[PDB]
Amino acid sequence: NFMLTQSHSVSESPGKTVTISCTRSSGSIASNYVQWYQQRPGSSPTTVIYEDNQRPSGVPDRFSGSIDSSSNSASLTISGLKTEDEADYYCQSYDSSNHVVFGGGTKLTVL
Amino acid sequence: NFMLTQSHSVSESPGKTVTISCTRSSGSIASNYVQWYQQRPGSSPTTVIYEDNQRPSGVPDRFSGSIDSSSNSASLTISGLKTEDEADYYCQSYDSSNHVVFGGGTKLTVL
Ligand code: NA
Repeated sequence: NFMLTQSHSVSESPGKTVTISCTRSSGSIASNYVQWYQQRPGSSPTTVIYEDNQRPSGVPDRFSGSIDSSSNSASLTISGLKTEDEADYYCQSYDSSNHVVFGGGTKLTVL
Repeated sequence: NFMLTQSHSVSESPGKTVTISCTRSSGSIASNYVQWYQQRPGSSPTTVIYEDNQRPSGVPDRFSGSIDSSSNSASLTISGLKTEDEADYYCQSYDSSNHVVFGGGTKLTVL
């Protein structure tokens, strides 16, 4: 139905803030919930954001999700970058038949 | 919700058949659809099985999914193993709030 195009891999110093973006290619980004997963090297994906901006229990408030209707994108912002945040991040949403669509992933390196 | 516990990583020769399993920790495996994703080295997850046993277009019939209610498990079988099948494989399902639950992943190494 569409693809989710994520922003380029980024490097950032500890304590800083980084924002990763996820652009839906057709149809409104606001038409289906966006989730964000963190996948640390060698590990499995875990939710950091679901329903656009909800944090699961145990995910700290340094993580926040947003939706920008004008750019048809979703964004994940991580402030207070810790070296434990070094991971590949994936945005994910659903098409009309409720099939999962994954973004292509963004690598975050903590300098 | 529940956890999905995957079978151990496996190495197998080309042309052989491999089965990876995924056991749901509580509740009924059959109560929510199970999806399997292939994650090739350095790439994003792509669906190989959805809705327990459905292949997306372009996924070869070497891949098949099944559910075993008596062991509360799902299985992904890959016949005629190919070098291109070398990947981490993740099972995935949903809880009654529709929250996504991922398995911890199983690495398939093709010898
Ligand atoms: Na948020």
